[PDB]
Amino acid sequence: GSHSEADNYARELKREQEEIIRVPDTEAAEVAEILARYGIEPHEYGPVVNALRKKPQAWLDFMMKFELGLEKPD
Amino acid sequence: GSHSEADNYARELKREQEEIIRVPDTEAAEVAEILARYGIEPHEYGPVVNALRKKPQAWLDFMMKFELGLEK
Ligand SMILES: [Fe+2]
Ligand SMILES: [Fe+2]
Ligand SMILES: [Zn+2]
Ligand SMILES: [Zn+2]
Ligand SMILES: [Zn+2]
Ligand SMILES: [Zn+2]
Ligand SMILES: [Zn+2]
Ligand SMILES: [Zn+2]
Ligand SMILES: [Zn+2]
Repeated sequence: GSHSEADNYARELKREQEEIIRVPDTEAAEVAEILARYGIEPHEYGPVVNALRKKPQAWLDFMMKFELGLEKPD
Repeated sequence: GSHSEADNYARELKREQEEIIRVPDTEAAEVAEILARYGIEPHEYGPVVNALRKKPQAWLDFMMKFELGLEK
């Protein structure tokens, strides 16, 4: 009918947290790749990546926005 | 008549570029506040903000994607 199953946001959010847990080193590389697109260098974004890694909740929301182009609702 | 998807981006690109030229420091603050949203501390996001300022087109692209949600 009209849809009420856990939306693309709920699903992607599930996916993205499991990746962060299982292959953090791959998701770190994803952040480097995103920031490098804007001419930023490792010495500049190295500390940003390393900060996000220490903060699983922050990291999840960052990946939702910068990788998947999805905002946290409200 | 027509309202091109190209035209709206060029409209939005013009406006944003004019900001960057007239009020760069205000535009820099926009980046800092988006990064700081995700618990990245000034000592960590500062050089990224400083890196975008030195690459104006990258800076512009970064606003266009992450402030306005648009792509090329
Ligand atoms: Fe990711
Ligand atoms: Fe802006
Ligand atoms: Zn239906
Ligand atoms: Zn349907
Ligand atoms: Zn993923
Ligand atoms: Zn991934
Ligand atoms: Zn018309
Ligand atoms: Zn019209
Ligand atoms: Zn602005």
